[PDB]
Amino acid sequence: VNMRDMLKAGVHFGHQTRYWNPKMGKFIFGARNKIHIINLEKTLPMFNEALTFVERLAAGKNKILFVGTKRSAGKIVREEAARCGMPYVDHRWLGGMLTNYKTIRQSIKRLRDLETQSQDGTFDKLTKKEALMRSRDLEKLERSLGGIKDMGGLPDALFVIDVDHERIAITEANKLGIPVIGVVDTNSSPEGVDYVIPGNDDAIRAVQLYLNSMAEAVIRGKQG
RNA sequence: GCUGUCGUCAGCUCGUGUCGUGAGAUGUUGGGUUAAGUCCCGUAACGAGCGCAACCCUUGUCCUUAGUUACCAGCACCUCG
Ligand SMILES: [Mg+2]
Ligand SMILES: [Mg+2]
Ligand SMILES: [Mg+2]
Ligand SMILES: [Mg+2]
Ligand SMILES: [Mg+2]
Ligand SMILES: [Mg+2]
Ligand SMILES: [Mg+2]
Repeated sequence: VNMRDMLKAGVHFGHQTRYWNPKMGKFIFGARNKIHIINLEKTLPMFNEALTFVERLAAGKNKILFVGTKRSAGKIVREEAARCGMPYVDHRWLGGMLTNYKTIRQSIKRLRDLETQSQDGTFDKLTKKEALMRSRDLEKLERSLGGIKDMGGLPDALFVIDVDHERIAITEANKLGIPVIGVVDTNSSPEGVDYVIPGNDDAIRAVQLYLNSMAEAVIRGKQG
């Protein structure tokens, strides 16, 4: 907010100068010490416009999926999905999570039934030779599928933190014609992102800044 | 219909999705591990099916039920079986 909060945490940084997508050239303020620098004066209006978009979309009882699976990122994405609701993914994105959603509905149902019978009084009362490995199966399933337990329909908008890390996901969205909100860095390509946010990745302070901005926007939009 | 053979070898496929103009590919590739496509970890693939394993018969130890035509530890007789 107000050109200073992001000025300190991590935003004005880029993946060196050897690696850089030329299509991002319009968002480069300059290069210092063989590191690309992003022009904040251009990304503030885009960030505010995206916040307005998300706030207005959250008024209308509709879902925005959060995608942030990466080092030290999927965690805070999880706790930001905590409160304000909304779906999320924090571990590996399974190919076909959108274009092949009918098949993954079955795994959703299997997880829901297994978790129902797991905490129904601990129905896993049989011998531990099978109980521990069934619990391991539950753990592995909830690890990569826990976020979209709810949200039975297709999400309306997708929010991704890193863009080239999540390219598969973006492609699926671009096939179903749903908007994409992304934090595009220097190396990534802004192609396939409807609301490009030229920010920074890998910076915990920066990424939590985006997550809290999004959380407050969606909370205000849903409040009415 | 029934049978041999590869071969009791660990393999052979399908649905949806994705890649290629197409035949096709992916799943089923990779690091380990196993008798085993057995299992774990990663992974544009997510699942399922037939195989593998388990369920079956027998043998190896123990308990309850029962002691005839089977048995004889203890008692009595014994022509000494
Ligand atoms: Mg095959
Ligand atoms: Mg097939
Ligand atoms: Mg197929
Ligand atoms: Mg095609
Ligand atoms: Mg093949
Ligand atoms: Mg292998
Ligand atoms: Mg098997």
